[PDB]
Amino acid sequence: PQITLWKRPLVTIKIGGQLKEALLDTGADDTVLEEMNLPGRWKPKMIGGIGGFIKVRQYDQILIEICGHKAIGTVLVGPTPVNIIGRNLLTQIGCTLNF
Amino acid sequence: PQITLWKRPLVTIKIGGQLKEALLDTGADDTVLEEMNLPGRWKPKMIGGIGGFIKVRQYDQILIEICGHKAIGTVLVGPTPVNIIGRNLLTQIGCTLNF
Ligand SMILES: CC(C)CN(C[C@@H](O)[C@H](Cc1ccccc1)NC(=O)O[C@H]1CO[C@H]2OCC[C@H]21)S(=O)(=O)c1ccc([C@H](O)CO)cc1
Repeated sequence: PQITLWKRPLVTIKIGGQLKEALLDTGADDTVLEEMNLPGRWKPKMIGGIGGFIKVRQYDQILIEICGHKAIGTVLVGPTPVNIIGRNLLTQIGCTLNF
Repeated sequence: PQITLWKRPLVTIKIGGQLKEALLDTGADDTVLEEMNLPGRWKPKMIGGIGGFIKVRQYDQILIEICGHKAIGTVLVGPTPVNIIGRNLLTQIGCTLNF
């Protein structure tokens, strides 16, 4: 589809057997998701933006479906205020910016 | 242009007569630029990101050219980690997400 940017580009995702709403975010290298108790091993990470840094847990090779488009990659889990789909997954669903 | 997302969507912008590099950021409501001198009046404002809230200077109705496309809108100036072009200007240059 084509998503205009009058409003936040929120879409439904499926991850860890749960459906959630997330931003398609060209300004994020990586994908950051709200706190959720995913199984498996993880690595600590700190990530920074406006306001400073938050601590997250890095999970690798996580399956995630974005608007019916399947992807698999790294997801960072932590106290983010919003679910953020970053470029590591946006490339996998064929997403581009156009103007 | 059509911009793929294997790399950061960085573009050259012109504001206050000066060229800078900025990130096209669909996850940003607003445009936030690093500390700089800009002519005109401004108002103190607050903006929140992944890590909390920061104080910024709000410049309204500012001329800014983004990758060869003119926009006139609000620009926030403050301690952002990266110059980001948000939806308030992305809409003005006709930017959409497509997949
Ligand atoms: C360069 C950007 C600042 C990076 N960021 C993505 C932005 O899109 C961000 C996404 C967002 C965060 C919190 C609330 C709402 C949106 N937007 C945002 O700050 O926008 C400002 C401005 O306009 C206002 O609207 C929204 C909130 C206001 S990030 O999140 O800090 C981030 C940092 C490091 C990673 C590493 O890649 C991980 O490894 C991934 C993602």
